[PDB]
Amino acid sequence: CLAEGTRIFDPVTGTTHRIEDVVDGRKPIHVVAAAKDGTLHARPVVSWFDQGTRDVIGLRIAGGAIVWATPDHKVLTEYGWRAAGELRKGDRVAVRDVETGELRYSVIREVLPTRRARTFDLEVEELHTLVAEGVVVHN
Repeated sequence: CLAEGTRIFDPVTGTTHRIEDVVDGRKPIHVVAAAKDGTLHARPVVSWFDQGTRDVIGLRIAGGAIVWATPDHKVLTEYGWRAAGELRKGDRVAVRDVETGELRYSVIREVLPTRRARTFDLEVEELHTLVAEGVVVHN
């Protein structure tokens, strides 16, 4: 699950939403989703899930971005999809270049201790993934 405060870029509108607003308001935004061959695409959100309060760890990436998610949440890394909790400083995760919109990989600079927060998940059509805080993760 993804933590409240998690920013999601909508490639169609160019707008960035906080995941809790998307869920509580059932907003049919589009996200940047990742396909199997390292290609990114725009995909609509068709379902919204409020996961309640849970512990979320933080992954601080090169550039400053920090994605907060439950330790079981899947993240795309240089070595494939792995649960956030298995990640450590030095590991590289998939990110979307703020400018080029291209897929690249960035180093995890620090792993932060857990903190309490409402958590969520979305259903992204077909590709079931999205870019959160610039990082590619499971929906």
